[PDB]
Amino acid sequence: DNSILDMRYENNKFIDISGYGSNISINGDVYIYSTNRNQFGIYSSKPSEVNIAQNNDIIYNGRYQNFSISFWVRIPKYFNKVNLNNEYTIIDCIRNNNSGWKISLNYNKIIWTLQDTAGNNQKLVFNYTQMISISDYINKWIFVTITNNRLGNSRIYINGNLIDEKSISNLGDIHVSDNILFKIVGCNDTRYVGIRYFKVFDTELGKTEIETLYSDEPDPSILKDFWGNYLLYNKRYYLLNLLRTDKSITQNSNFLNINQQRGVYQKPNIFSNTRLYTGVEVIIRKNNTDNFVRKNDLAYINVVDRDVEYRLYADISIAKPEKIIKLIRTLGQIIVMDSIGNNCTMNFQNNNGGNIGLLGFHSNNLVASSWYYNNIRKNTSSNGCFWSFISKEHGWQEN
Repeated sequence: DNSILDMRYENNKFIDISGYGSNISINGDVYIYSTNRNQFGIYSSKPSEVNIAQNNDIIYNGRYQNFSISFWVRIPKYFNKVNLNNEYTIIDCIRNNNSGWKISLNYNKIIWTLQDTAGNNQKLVFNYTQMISISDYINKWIFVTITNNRLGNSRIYINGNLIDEKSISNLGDIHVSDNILFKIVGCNDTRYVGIRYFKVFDTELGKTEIETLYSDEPDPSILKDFWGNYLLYNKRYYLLNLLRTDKSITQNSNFLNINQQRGVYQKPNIFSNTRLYTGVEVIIRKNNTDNFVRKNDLAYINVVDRDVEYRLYADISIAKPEKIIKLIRTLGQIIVMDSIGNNCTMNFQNNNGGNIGLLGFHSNNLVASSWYYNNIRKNTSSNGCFWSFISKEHGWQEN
């Protein structure tokens, strides 16, 4: 749009597509996601780094240049005592170990540091926890945005929302580094972090600008899985209902219940969360060039039980607004895929396109209900028809 630095990974290499003129290099082993090449990972125990040699024109020095930075970061769940009080840098733009800025992490924190040549500094911190039933942050892509008004405050936004701000009137000459180094430094454990869509702007981004970056960067037409990655067809997932997050989805007779508790998994003083990997496993099948599930796609949802797939079927014989879901071994119906932010919805329709109802639950059983069409709570994920697909991954391990 108008950033002075915009890093993307294209054609097997990082590049500043802003056309402003910064050069980027890689060193050691840098992980590149196959589903989204713009997502890369860096490690703490072996040579691994990405370095942007900034165009001389963006190597700010004075005391009046406003600037902002934005990027998404994914941090695996911490599970070792060594992680508890160990702050490590991930993005470094500090000059001679003094002036500039850097983004660093620590157990339960994302830290921004801005410092001038005289040593005066200001820090902004985002706090999150590992003692929580369901986390919107642990091992999920988190959108960060720091904005700096030299005549005002520095501000930190998380997923488009202002978390904290402080005056930087105590800051004089800020001289950033010639380089922006993406590398884990100071971490005492074997760890990695994921990052994507890093950018730098030569103005103080406003709330509106940031919301756009938040909803527009990852392809908005593609549904997301529980972690924030692209939702995929032909891939096994566990199910999570956003209204009943402490409940597991289990196979009864040919029905699916949602009254059983998802256990809790914890490790004293490190974490305590509701268990994610539990309940039935589901797979999404297409009704052409990739396996990304897009808004309005027509698909089938099957429960995979002992390698045998069973189609979720909305029993339309009932005649109530709630059509109880039943399992029929693999028809007559189709599901329209869609999303509300990171929330996924599945709309059952008959072969004629007539609406049956959004997948949700009534009492202790899953159902397709037309009640949802006119009863969706606007700005919350707390809707019985809102779902999340959880894929078992290395970044989040359980008992």
